[PDB]
This record gives sequence, structure tokens and C-alpha cells, in this order.
Amino acid sequence: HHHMDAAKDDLEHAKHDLEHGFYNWACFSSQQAAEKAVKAVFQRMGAQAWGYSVPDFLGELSSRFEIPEELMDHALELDKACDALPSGSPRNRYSRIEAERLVNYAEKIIRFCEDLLSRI
Amino acid sequence: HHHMDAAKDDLEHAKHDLEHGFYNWACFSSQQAAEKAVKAVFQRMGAQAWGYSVPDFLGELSSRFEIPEELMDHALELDKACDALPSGSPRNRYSRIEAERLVNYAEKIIRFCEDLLSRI
Repeated sequence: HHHMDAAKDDLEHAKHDLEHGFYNWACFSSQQAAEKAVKAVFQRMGAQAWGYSVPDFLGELSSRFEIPEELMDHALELDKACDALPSGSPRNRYSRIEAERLVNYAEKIIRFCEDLLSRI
Repeated sequence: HHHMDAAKDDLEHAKHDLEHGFYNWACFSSQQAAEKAVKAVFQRMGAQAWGYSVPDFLGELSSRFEIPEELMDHALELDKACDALPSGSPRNRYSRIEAERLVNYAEKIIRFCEDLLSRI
């Protein structure tokens, strides 16, 4: 599963960016990791995957497998682009939490796809 | 060209990792950027792109467009995985140069694909 290996590498990339405070980049890598993980399911099934977004691919996948609502919810958060809070701790705290959340979401999607691939 | 925008973002990611001394990750991002750039050509042509590697996609592209030898050469370098030199300056210098090279190669491929897309 080339797409799965690449998903896991993107996740590790995200986690590295997170550790170093690069919250924007962690978000970006997380989106890519989730995308690649879902494509790995399409590749195993021999089916064409249309679209760019994680919501696109999970929606298509829903015709064949049950996709938990919370994963679609996470996907929609990951799909969003990677100010009224003050500079310093308020902004950095918000960004750090947001980036951790998105990394966790990508990881969740990866592990769901792993669970699916283990069974098909 | 969603794939092209994503290629350019991967390139920026690579350059960010390079700036911070993350030479391994810069290599990884460069591979992804080059892959996405070539896929953007397939998408515009409406053709299916088989494979994982940049050499895979450039080889397929050769049946339709002339691909300069030096770009295939760069692609093969980018395709490689991301010790007898001493720790410290010798190793870091080698790694820094190698990562700069790979980032430049990905950029070259991106700009070639841009030039192609501008004309088709």
C-alpha cells in the first residue's frame, strides 16, 4: 500500500512540524496524510477516487463502507484552509491546540483506513 | 490546476524545512512537489497517470511530450530514499547541499510543467 506508507510519512511530517511550532505546516501535512490514507482504500478496492478533498473521497467511500459521522466531521475540519485574539499566548495556544486536533484527526482517519484494509 | 497549487505548496514546505536544517524532510517534500507537478500535466490532458514515482510519470509523459534528459536525471535523484563522512561540518555540509539540490530539482520540474501547461 504505497499510498498508506506515504500517508504515514505525511503524518510524521505533521508531527515534526507541530513539535517545532510550525502550526500552519502541521495542518497542511495532516490534510495530505488523510487524503493519502483514503486513497489507499480506493487502490485496494481497484476503484477510481475522484476529487481533491478528504470529504470528497470519504463521501465516495460511503456508497460501499459505513463511515462514522465523526470521521466525516474531522474530514471537513481538515478540508479548511491552512486574528481577533491577541498575539502571544492567546493566539499561540489557540493555534497549537488547533494543529494538535488536526494531526489527531489525520491519525484517526489513517487508523480507520488501516482497520478497513485489514478486513478487505 | 489543483495539483499544481499543491505542488507549489509542497515546494514551499521543502524550502521551509531546508531553512531550518531538516534536510531529510526537505528531500521528502521535494519528491511530493515534483510528483504533483507532473500529475497536473496528466490532469490537463485528461489522461490517467500510472505509478508513484516521478520517473514513472515523466516516462509516461515522454510518449506525448519531449522531456529533457536532465529532468529525467533529476527525477531519478528525487526518486531515491529520503555515513562514512564524520559528524559535524562534513556530514552537515553534504546533507545541506544534497537537500538544496533536490529542492532545486523539484522547482525545475515544477517550472517545466508550468511551461508545458502554459502551452497546452
